[PDB]
Amino acid sequence: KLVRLPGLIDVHVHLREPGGTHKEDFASGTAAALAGGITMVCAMPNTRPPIIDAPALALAQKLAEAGARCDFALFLGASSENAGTLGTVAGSAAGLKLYLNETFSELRLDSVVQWMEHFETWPSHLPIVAHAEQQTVAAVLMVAQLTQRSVHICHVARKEEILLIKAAKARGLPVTCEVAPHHLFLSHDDLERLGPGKGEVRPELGSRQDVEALWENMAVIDCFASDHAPHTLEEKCGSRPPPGFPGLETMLPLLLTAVSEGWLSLDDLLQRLHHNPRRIFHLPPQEDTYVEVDLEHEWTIPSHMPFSKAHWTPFEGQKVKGTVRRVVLRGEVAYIDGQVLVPPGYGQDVRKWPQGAVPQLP
Amino acid sequence: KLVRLPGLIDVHVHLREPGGTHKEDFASGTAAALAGGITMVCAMPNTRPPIIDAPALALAQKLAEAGARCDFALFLGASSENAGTLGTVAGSAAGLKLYLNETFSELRLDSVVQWMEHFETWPSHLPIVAHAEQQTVAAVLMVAQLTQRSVHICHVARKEEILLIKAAKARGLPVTCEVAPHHLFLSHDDLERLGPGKGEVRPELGSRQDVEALWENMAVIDCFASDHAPHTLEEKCGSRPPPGFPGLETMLPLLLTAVSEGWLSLDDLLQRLHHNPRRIFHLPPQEDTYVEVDLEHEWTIPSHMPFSKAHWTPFEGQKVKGTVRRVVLRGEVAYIDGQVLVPPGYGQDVRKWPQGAVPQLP
Ligand SMILES: NC(=O)N[C@@H](CC(=O)O)C(=O)O
Ligand SMILES: NC(=O)N[C@@H](CC(=O)O)C(=O)O
Ligand SMILES: [Zn+2]
Ligand SMILES: [Zn+2]
Ligand SMILES: [Zn+2]
Ligand SMILES: [Zn+2]
Ligand SMILES: [Zn+2]
Ligand SMILES: [Zn+2]
Repeated sequence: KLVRLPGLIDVHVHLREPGGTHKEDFASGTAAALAGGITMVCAMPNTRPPIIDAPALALAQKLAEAGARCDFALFLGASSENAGTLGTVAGSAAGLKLYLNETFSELRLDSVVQWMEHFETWPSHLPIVAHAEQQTVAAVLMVAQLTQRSVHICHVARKEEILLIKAAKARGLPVTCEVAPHHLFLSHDDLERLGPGKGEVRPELGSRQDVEALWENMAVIDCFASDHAPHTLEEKCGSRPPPGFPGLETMLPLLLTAVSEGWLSLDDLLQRLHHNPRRIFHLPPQEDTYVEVDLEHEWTIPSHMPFSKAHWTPFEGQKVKGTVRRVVLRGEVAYIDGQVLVPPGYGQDVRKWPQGAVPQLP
Repeated sequence: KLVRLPGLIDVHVHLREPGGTHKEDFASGTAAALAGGITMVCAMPNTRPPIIDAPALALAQKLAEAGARCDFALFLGASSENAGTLGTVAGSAAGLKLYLNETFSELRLDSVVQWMEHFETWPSHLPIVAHAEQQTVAAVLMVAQLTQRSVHICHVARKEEILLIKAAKARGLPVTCEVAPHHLFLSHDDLERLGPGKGEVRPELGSRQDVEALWENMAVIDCFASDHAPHTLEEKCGSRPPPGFPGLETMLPLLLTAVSEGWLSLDDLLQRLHHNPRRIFHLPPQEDTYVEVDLEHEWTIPSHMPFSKAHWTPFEGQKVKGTVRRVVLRGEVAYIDGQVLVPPGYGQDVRKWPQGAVPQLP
């Protein structure tokens, strides 16, 4: 007896194309998405070249249209030079991403004044999302209030962060947030097993108190999103390991396991992987699209999942319950029991659909 | 220059069929919906016969399929006799409606124990909505906690109510709510003009402080819903006036006027008339469905709107800015500039669509 779910949406993935295609490309990353029950992804802009101008966005659009197997939207990235220059292409993007801390990116903003300039110039009806850790969450919330608009906080990982966001929501401030599976299912207790290279990620893994605070404050979490951040094992275990975990293929099984344990309901899961991503990012429905899962199947995560070119996973050895059996995307079987059945290029840019534009005042 | 909106959803309407068809029927009420930019309605169960058993639901389903011009879902109503008896038809309904105070209904529950029995027996994954005023909001929230599930509060009208719900949300409790336009745009100050018959409504009109508290706490309001409650003028001005206002044709123009005044954003409006109704009630998308509005057109609400058989309105004389120009429903023009162009029976029961069933654990 399978359970039918709507097409799930991951609003935070790194697909590495252009420029990092040994780690992942659109074809392999969207295969990973479909195998994880994800039919729409929003791809981050920290590629090479980074997606920080109209020519880079145009390149990325064609690469994604040619390689993606599921539907997608592409983020633009804020830089120290492009505030006030993105107005003609802003509506074609998922949103604007701000990198406000040190991580796998060159998109460094050196001054809060640059954050203000982006909040002032980016169209006010379009999404802004931020990599903002610890006190940076409070700082970017202040910039959002000064400019009288909303902000979405990426991968919240700490008790400090979720309680700050909780207090802001209690005051009626327009802030939403997402949490990634590794900050719900891994902690400091796992760093001995992982080692210092594999264990590198931003935000770093939290304490058991951080993990418990996120679960206790589930009502504050608007979205789950993988922050699928693939790097090869050689890179993770070399002299200067880049931060990040692959996660598209393990997100839904981990969360289904939590549903089976009673840690959250199926509705809680569908709000955070379908309805709230749609409404925060104004992402369109996908016609004739659904995911069939087997909630009874018990298995152990192996040393690598089938599709991501990362070819490793920090969840190796975890016992899970629940698996994706079949995905249908816009009327075509896209995935069955380990086989992807739509080719590279089947996926489309949802911001080009009439129903996928963000409504705005004239 | 028209603005394209998604198909809007009203989760609280009274269409009066069966049994009150001089007030409204499915054909006239859904014409009123389309003229108000509403493409999906959830119809309340306080008809004659009331929708409190499988035979009554079957009758109402066929009447709606034959008469509705937009898509719909039908609520079941809780009674003093039907707890534990609705399990086989529960999934086919919009949800379960509880009448917990005196209003235009015979569906009186005399004891909180009957509320508990409904919360215990109604399937836990399906919506429950309540007419619950003043302290009854706190009481039904307590029943929801004792039974460990969510509840949706209909037509919140008072400072007392919205602050109670705000405090519950701050504690992480699963409660959502809706507000009707008359509790945002009318107050005690209007009772002299309306008179004591026309002015009868439940919840009654609030003070200026109540209205101001709802606007100040917009962040707490999940949905707008009309509580379209048509009665004829003869009935409203006779010896025993029934409570309620018609509202489908005036809701969106009033709210568009508020957007033009800066009282809330277009996004705020679309969360509350589209995305949050979808996610609270698990209502499906409508393919090739959208609403075109003219935000510039200034007009004054007349003594009756064109379609509702109520043939009166409490908003007569209000100056509004914004109007519905065109509605397309599932690929067909449904309304243009005052003309409805889909016949009775064009509308469908969204709970019969594969994408319209509420997901549940096996
Ligand atoms: N999270 C990470 O550790 N790495 C991400 C970047 C990000 O989300 O900061 C990546 O692109 O590798
Ligand atoms: N609100 C009203 O004043 N009347 C509604 C019932 C309701 O929503 O209580 C009706 O059905 O007439
Ligand atoms: Zn990040
Ligand atoms: Zn993010
Ligand atoms: Zn990231
Ligand atoms: Zn009511
Ligand atoms: Zn209601
Ligand atoms: Zn009502």
